[PDB]
Amino acid sequence: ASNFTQFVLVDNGGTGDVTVAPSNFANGVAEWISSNSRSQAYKVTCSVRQSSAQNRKYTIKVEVPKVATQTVGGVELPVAAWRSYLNMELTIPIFATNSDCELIVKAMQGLLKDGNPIPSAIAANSGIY
Amino acid sequence: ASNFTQFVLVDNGGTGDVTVAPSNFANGVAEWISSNSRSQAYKVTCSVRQSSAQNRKYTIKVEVPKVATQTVGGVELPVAAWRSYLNMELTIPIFATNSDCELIVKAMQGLLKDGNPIPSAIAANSGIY
Amino acid sequence: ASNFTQFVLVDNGGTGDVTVAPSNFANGVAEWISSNSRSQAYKVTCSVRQSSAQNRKYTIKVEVPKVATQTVGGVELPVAAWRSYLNMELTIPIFATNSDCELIVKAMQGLLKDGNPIPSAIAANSGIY
Amino acid sequence: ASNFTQFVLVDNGGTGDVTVAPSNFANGVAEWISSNSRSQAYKVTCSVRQSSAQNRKYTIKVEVPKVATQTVGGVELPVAAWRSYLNMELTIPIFATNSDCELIVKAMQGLLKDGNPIPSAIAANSGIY
Amino acid sequence: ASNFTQFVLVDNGGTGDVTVAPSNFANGVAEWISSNSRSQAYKVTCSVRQSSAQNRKYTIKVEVPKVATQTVGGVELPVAAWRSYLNMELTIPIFATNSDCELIVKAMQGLLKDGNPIPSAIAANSGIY
Amino acid sequence: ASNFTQFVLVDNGGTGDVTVAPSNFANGVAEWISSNSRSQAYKVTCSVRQSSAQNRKYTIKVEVPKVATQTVGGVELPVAAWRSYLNMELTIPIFATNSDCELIVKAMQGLLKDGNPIPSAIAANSGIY
Repeated sequence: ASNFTQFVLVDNGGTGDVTVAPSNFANGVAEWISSNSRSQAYKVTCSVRQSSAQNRKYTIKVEVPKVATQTVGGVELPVAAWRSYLNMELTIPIFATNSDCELIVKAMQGLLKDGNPIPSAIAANSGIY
Repeated sequence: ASNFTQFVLVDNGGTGDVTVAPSNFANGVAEWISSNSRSQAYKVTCSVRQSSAQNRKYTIKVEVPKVATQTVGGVELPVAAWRSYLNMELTIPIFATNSDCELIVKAMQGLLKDGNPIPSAIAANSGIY
Repeated sequence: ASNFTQFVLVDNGGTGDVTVAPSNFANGVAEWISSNSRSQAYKVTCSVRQSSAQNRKYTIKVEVPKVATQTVGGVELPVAAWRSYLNMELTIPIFATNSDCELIVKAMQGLLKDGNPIPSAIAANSGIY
Repeated sequence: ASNFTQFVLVDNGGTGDVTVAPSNFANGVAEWISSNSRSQAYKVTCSVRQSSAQNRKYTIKVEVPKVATQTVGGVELPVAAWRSYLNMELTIPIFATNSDCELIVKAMQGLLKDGNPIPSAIAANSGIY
Repeated sequence: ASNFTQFVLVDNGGTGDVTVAPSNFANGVAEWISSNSRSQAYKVTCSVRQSSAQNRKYTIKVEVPKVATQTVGGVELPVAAWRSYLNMELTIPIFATNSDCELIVKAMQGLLKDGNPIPSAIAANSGIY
Repeated sequence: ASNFTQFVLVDNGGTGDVTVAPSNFANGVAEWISSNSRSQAYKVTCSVRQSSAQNRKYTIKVEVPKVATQTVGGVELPVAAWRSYLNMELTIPIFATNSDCELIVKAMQGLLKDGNPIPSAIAANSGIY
């Protein structure tokens, strides 16, 4: 392998897709950013570490820009009104095989699949009802 | 509507799919568990809260068990050998439009799409490199 | 989806049926109340909690009023002359599958079925003999 | 005449029906037990007492076992892997006529009737939602 | 019944009406919001509780956006310059029948009817004179 | 003008309508009471105050009595068996235009229109569900 490569973060069906590319590897933390100012960029970082004697942990973080009414290349303050932050932590016991790990990835793909409760709630600015 | 519906958490192509159904809404925490003894069930919970004056925060958790049968005191009990835990928090500014919110959902879907860096590392007990 | 809906508590053929409707779900205690004066209403509450490491416990309560009018100083109010209080607690180990729980439910329906010892004793102001 | 007789606790069509038979009536506590090993038997007890000046109170209890075999040192015994414990108390004022008691009984049968909220929650290892 | 449904909050005669739809039910508090960002949304919430031994209380809250000079989807600060808050508390004695309650609703409909003092004062940025 | 005029608080279709008339403006609190002994009258009060440098707050109260005749000391007195109290506060920013204010009035009128969720729950001694 060598998985540290560019990938499509937001798939808008070929036209206006957001591609994110490797931008930093300081300390083993892989970083990927879109082609924007760092204030308006889509950013992804990922690292693994053995959290304890029985677990390995993946720390994945994603920053997404508020796009509606955005001024490209502009200075938009406060920073907090213009950015969403996603923080994921995946704890996996050292006994998990590649197969066990593949199933965990499917559980994550299903949780966020289109039409399911969680992504529908988020996209509609809602909770569960 | 009522977005509090069942969904398939793990899609094993119509056969051995893991579907999860609504099971509790006590204390404002929506819960969904699979059809199993509570000792072996998959569990998904979601709650939203106005974390600050200008934010809303969704807390989502998924538990994927590794089921086993354990002999305790000479008797067999349905049990989970271990569990994998996903904990996610998503903070969204109150200024985010529904289309701004659909953007966050797609980003999360693209992040875990098969073939992309992150779900590839996880499924292979590997880090990003 | 919801099971927090109205239902017929007392079935009197299809007329004079007592229907209890959702009223409040504060702190994990679901409450249902019949219509008209809250003072003469039937009441049902239900909650579940993990009573211990291996047990989940339901606490169900029902109140059946003896509907009456109170006249004091010529001012009459709709009241309940008195009430019966049913308090039940059901402890179920976390090892119980859905099948096991369905059996527990049949055991409860069988206990109270018409003609059986217990519902006959109650219905006739009696004990066992 | 007697109401201290055997009855079907669990009706499974006409076969696999669990029948509970009188066993002991010491100190005002009537007891019923199913056949075979007392260790794997169902148990029902019932008593009535004048709880206070105006109230009579019934204390009914039911135990549903999880039938299993215990093997220790090669010696196997018929045991109950675990048990659910139903404990109910019904308080009825001495002013209740037979008609009033019959209504109380219908209220109890209605609460547990198939399809209603409570028996559905229990049968599915759930709470209210 | 099942009254938790979408309704027209602001009737502008079919064209440009504001519809508000169910968006949250955490803790028994029903919420309805319009299709906007949460900062610019019309929001309604409602809950009932027995406030004391003799009263039931409804807590209804409504948030209305300042529409003149509004930038749809924009970040408008301070939040307080752009929102009106309505807070209603209805205390009803447990003796109130459905009929008594219907009259209370009429008293509320009359108080706010078009052309009456209170709604005229509010709409004209005035007090009473 | 002078918006301090009488109006019909409860419209019972021209017959048994409850009209309320101006009765006091002492201390800047406009008051309106129905044609009854002060012990049995409906009462409506309204006051506006510049609650903050940038807000104005209207405080409105309505009292709906349940009239009765009570025998005190062997003598009959016109009395109110009980009273229902509505307390509303509406905070409006000083930046709100008259059309912004007409928007708040319509929202309040739509909220209580017959058939909508809230006035339906209230009139039925029910919560929202």
